[PDB]
Amino acid sequence: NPVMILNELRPGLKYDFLSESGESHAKSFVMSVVVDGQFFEGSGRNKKLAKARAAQSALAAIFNLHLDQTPSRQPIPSEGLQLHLPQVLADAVSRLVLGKFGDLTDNFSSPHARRKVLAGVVMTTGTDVKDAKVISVSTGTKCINGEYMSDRGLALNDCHAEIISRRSLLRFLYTQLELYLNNKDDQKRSIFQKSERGGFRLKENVQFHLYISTSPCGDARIFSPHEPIARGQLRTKIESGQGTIPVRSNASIQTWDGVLQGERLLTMSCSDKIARWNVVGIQGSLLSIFVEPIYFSSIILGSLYHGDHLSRAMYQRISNIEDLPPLYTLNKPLLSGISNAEARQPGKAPNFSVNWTVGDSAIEVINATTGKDELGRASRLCKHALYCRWMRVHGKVPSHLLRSKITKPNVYHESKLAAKEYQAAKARLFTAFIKAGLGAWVEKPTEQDQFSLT
Amino acid sequence: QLHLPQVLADAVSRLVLGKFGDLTDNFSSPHARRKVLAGVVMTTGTDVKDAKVISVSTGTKCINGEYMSDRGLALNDCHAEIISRRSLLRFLYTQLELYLNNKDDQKRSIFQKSERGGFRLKENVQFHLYISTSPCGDARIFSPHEPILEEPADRHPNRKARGQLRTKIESGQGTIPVRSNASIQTWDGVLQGERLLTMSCSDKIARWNVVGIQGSLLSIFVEPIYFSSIILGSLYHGDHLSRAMYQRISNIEDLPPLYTLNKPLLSGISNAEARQPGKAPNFSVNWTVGDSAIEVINATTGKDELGRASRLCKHALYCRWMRVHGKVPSHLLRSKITKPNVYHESKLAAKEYQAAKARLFTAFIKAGLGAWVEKPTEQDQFSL
RNA sequence: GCUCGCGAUGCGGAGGGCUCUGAUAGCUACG
RNA sequence: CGUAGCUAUCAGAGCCCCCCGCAUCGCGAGC
Ligand SMILES: O=P(O)(O)O[C@H]1[C@H](OP(=O)(O)O)[C@@H](OP(=O)(O)O)[C@H](OP(=O)(O)O)[C@@H](OP(=O)(O)O)[C@H]1OP(=O)(O)O
Ligand SMILES: O=P(O)(O)O[C@H]1[C@H](OP(=O)(O)O)[C@@H](OP(=O)(O)O)[C@H](OP(=O)(O)O)[C@@H](OP(=O)(O)O)[C@H]1OP(=O)(O)O
Ligand SMILES: [Zn+2]
Ligand SMILES: [Zn+2]
Repeated sequence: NPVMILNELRPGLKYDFLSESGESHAKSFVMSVVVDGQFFEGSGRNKKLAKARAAQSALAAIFNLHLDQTPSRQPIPSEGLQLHLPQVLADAVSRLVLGKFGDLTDNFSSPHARRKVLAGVVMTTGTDVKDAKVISVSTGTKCINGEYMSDRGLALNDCHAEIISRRSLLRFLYTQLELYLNNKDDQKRSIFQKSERGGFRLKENVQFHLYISTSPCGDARIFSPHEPIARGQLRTKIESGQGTIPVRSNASIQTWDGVLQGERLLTMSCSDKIARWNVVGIQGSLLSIFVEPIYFSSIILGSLYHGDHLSRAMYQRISNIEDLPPLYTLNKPLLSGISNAEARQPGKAPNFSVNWTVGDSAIEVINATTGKDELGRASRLCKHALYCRWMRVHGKVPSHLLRSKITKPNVYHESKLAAKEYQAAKARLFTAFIKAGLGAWVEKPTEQDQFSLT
Repeated sequence: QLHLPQVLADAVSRLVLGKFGDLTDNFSSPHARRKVLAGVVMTTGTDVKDAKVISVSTGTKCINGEYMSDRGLALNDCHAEIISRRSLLRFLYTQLELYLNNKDDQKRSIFQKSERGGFRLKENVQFHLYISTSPCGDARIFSPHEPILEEPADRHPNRKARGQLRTKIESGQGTIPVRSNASIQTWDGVLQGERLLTMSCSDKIARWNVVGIQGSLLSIFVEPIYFSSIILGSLYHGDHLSRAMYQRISNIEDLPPLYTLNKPLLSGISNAEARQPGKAPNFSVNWTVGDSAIEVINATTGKDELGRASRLCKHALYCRWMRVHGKVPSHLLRSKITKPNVYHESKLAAKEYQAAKARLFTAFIKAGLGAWVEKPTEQDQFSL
């Protein structure tokens, strides 16, 4: 018992409360300890849990790691063990994302800070870990409704936190390309190099890490957290409520007029989309025409971390993937929990999704049910807006520099199809899933990406 | 040693309370502390002397959503009357093993071979459910207080509210109607904070008044069993209880053979019980005839205080069922539907029970009372 | 007879904080 | 042999705080 051992180890220790926050089950107190001259702390929804984790941090830093809680143990990246000890990275990136969220909501006071799932992307450039940078912050645990889907690329289909965070990572990527391409002076400050095999690659040792307040829905979350001692089915988000249900191994594929007479919109679960990302990259098809594949190095969970189930959800379940195009791969990033994981607040989901990318001055708020911002407009994150960025980047890069031949681009879907190797990796991923007994990916009716900018 | 409805009601209440006392060291144990007491009493004839207490339980809480077990090791619902049914199930399994041991032991079993296939109760074996208060939901919600000759009947029998399916909600108070087009529960949704929903006891007892008290699995061995009486020790309201237990689903149709809409005797007792003072215990006790001692389960976790599975949990019941299954000759099964050994699938092998359950769900829907709210399917996807 | 909105008085499982009592456990102090 | 105290847990009676459909009455409107 942590404080008991800490006060039978250096028995004169006095604990300092700093700042209480929240209401009902969403409340947290911060507790601190001074022992052997080092300022420690933990977090917890009641005092005697925050103090317990503060004591655990003290004894970890001085003496030793406590109960080698066995599913609480982190897989490690195949390549890039560069940002030092996995727990120290995990705790750093969760703290960074929580701090940026605080800044973005009047120090957790704005009405938009009441959220169920927080998420974020954090960038490192160095083996040194003190030089991180929060790239994007998002919330949301909800999805557009059948009657609200856009044919003009003007509505966010998925507003779950992880997903919104990735779209903000795409906004950051377009900004970085435009930065490299606006001045020979600014090329030194872009995250991108000219690449030897063509187009752009990331400057060496630039890596991105993904934080989610909880485990992604679907497969990484199908376990009992109080008995950790197994069939990675593709699952789809149920419209209406939070949570997912497994893909039906035989049922008809969606079409645009069918989501308005008999059925709702079937969106893939966040586990599946992250697994997807671990093969095709986090940059999607359109960016791939300009840059070499980008993969996350870390998936840090602020709760419901379980090493086996997350391993399965994120890469192991599709180990059977074959013949990936060049530079694609089965990314096996670092997976970790955090120390003072947050608590389960049993309540109804918020209805808004918050997003912010580094560069912007303020968060943007989206009704996840209509995929529009709460006075009825298109998000900076939506299909149409990203495509607008992409068109502006295409206009500045010579026809030689492209990673794919695409000339005179008009329609979204066709510009996506121009990304031949990425579509190849997409097909390989789909087949891996089918052949593993895990169901077939549900794709949207291709009419909703059938739109020009005009 | 006679019959009269009020005589019977008082007799079963005395027996359950007395047996509870015997089990709790004359109510001096820390575990005697209870808000709600429930039990099952078995009769075999007209002599009140012949009544036998089968199970006793307490509890007023249900499992915390974070503690759901995907291996069937946790009790989901510790309201006393639900626990009392599960304890009776243990008894039913024991009685089948008694029948199967040998021809001499067979005489003592409450089961006999059935002419329709499988087994059925011997003539005049009856079970009676006792609850120290009105079951939550439809029977309880519109008057959660003791009745007085002065207060009228329900001044509003025709409100939409009357008869609706309702759920307990985790961290919520009261029970709630199912919403118009209420969306299905998911394992990952509950884990992330969607509040776990459980059907109210009023709704569960009505279900048992259609599909029987034995559950699906036992129905693979035995014909449907019904309560002959429901005895409340306090907060009796005749019109609400009668509506809740059956009258609300008098529109049910097309039940499979041997199923019926059972309308048991409903009664209060002559000397109504009192409110018990005290913060309500977070634990639940259970006992079945033949057990040496009570079992104490933390209702919020669904396991005992050392984290062990209850003798009443799904996994334990699946084990009892599997042992009997290996002993019953195929020609004696009531169903010959082969299904893979996963709790969910074995239940599906009880085809007629599933049909009766379907008629029940439909009765509620067509009556305007809402749709039954089931657990995430992942709950039952485990094997021994 | 209901249904909906607003108001009013009440009724019926969570989280958190401050006290009072009992039990265990570990560590001090003093005679 | 004691008393005193300090933490860590449990167990139990209090005081707040804060959440999360139903009853009774009134007003408006509708079926
Ligand atoms: O961030 P998400 O909400 O998960 O969006 C993705 C993304 O679409 P956009 O970038 O156009 O929004 C995928 O696009 P690419 O990765 O190919 O660039 C697209 O897949 P396809 O365009 O390859 O079909 C997929 O749609 P889906 O998998 O249903 O076809 C869609 O996810 P949602 O449709 O669920 O928003
Ligand atoms: O009396 P309870 O403790 O509430 O248990 C019942 C029982 O399940 P178990 O016997 O496995 O504990 C029902 O099973 P049947 O005997 O009726 O077949 C099951 O209904 P299903 O038939 O769908 O399994 C129902 O679960 P659900 O509420 O999802 O219908 C579940 O109730 P709880 O989940 O409330 O314990
Ligand atoms: Zn999700
Ligand atoms: Zn109940």
